[PDB]
Amino acid sequence: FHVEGLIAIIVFYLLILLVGIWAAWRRDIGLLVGGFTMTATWVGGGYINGTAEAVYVPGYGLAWAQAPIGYSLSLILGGLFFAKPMRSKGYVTMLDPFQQIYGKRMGGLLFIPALMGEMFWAAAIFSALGATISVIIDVDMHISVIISALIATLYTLVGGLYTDVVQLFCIFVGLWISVPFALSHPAVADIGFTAVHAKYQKPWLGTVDSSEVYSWLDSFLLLMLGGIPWQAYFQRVLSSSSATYAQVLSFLAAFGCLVMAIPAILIGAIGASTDWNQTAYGLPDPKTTEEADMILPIVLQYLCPVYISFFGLGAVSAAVMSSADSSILSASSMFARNIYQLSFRQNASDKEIVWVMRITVFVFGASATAMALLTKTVYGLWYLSSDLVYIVIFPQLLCVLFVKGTNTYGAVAGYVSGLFLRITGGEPYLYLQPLIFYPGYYPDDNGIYNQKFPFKTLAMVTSFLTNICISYLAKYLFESGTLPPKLDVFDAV
Ligand SMILES: *[C@@H]1O[C@H](CO)[C@@H](O[C@@H]2O[C@H](CO)[C@@H](O[C@@H]3O[C@H](CO)[C@@H](O)[C@H](O)[C@@H]3O)[C@H](O)[C@H]2NC(C)=O)[C@H](O)[C@H]1NC(C)=O
Repeated sequence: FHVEGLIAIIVFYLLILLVGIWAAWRRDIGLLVGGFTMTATWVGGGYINGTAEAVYVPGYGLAWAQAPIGYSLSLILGGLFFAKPMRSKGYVTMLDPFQQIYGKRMGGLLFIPALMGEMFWAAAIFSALGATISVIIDVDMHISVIISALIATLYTLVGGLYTDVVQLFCIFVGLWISVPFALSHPAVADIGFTAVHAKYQKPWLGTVDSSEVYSWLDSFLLLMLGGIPWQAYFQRVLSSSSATYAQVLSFLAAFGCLVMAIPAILIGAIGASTDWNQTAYGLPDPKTTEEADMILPIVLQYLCPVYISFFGLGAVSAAVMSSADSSILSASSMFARNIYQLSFRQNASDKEIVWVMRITVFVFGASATAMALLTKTVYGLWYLSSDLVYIVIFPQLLCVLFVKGTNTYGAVAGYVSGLFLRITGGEPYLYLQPLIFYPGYYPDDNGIYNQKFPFKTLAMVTSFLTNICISYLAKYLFESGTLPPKLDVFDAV
């Protein structure tokens, strides 16, 4: 349990770093590597445990595996539409549009939500690696996450003195070497049978009532429109010189997302359909014990033979550990650099980068660990990340680039309106009891009060409308008399 897991993880991390430096030492092909790396930005750590939750958990099923189909569609929406109206106007990074119209100050107030979103994502990755380690070396839930994240952040500490391709290859080989074998286990029954007929559990094929179809469309639109905005995607496409190449790149990344989601769904489906009274895990099921998180590492380690298991499971753990470094470094660096330049001015010569990035990266890792420690879901963290991004960033991104005449008053008005309409409406994974109680709430765990009336999409739309309304109203009273131009907090005249 302990020794085999530790040696497997160490060996595979050594081998992945070795291949990385083999690359870093030293056409007809350029569609391959770019598409694979840009889909490697999303896939990895996230999907496998997230969609494992989505499929395995009773009641939700496939029809509630929103993100594994949500993001791919998100990629197409980002490319097929926003590929054009940023090339022609010309922009270097997504930092630029906000700091071009909204002065310079407004940008940091806008990009704090991006920090919190990628903080959610980093917490999800840390939770996934904690579960994988807690299965491979079978220690604990508190111990695995803290050990994992401390090592990850202290390695990213001196990580400053391509590898994203080998991540996907390891992920693909690891899943596609276990599932053909686990599906053969006598403990498992026909994956088709429990899909439609519900022999040993509710059908792992998701079921949605006509009543909460509004909530289903809320979640779908949230994920689909909250994937586009984020920084890594814009940074990648903007660094691509030719436009059509970006469209084919979006096609290929969405296809990579969808193909890598195929082995991940079947893993959770087997985990659900399996008769657990035969395996050596004990009759207490992953739901009847508060450990539904670990369903994928559990099905790999226990429902596969000893020799096959460590290849795939160590590959998964090593890949997600590697992704942790990139996510942590990028998330801390962008905030520190942008907002520190923002505040009044600060010498970047020989203090800012090292000192500020150090402080921010350490505290960011600590906070990601702290919130990944209490939430026993990863699908929930995803939802929360894309949820906040959808609430705040996307409306103003869409009005800045697709709409004309947007101004700085609209930025603050949309910010306040969106944030209020979201936080006041309640959040069910944490204990955010709502204050409004939109028609359609159902009694639950007193932490979960879902309103079938979509308020997330309503908040997004009304924040965009608030931006437009206050912007053009202030533009209309631009004048003397009508709050004369003497009164001017953020410049528009
Ligand atoms: C899986 O579940 C089954 C049943 O849900 C468990 O198997 C049963 O275990 C008992 C205890 O050894 C076996 O003895 C039986 O006990 C009852 C108690 O009332 C008695 O009336 C019977 O005459 C008999 O002595 C029982 O035969 C056995 N049933 C079967 C079908 O094997 C089992 O412990 C669970 N876990 C596994 C199989 O890992």
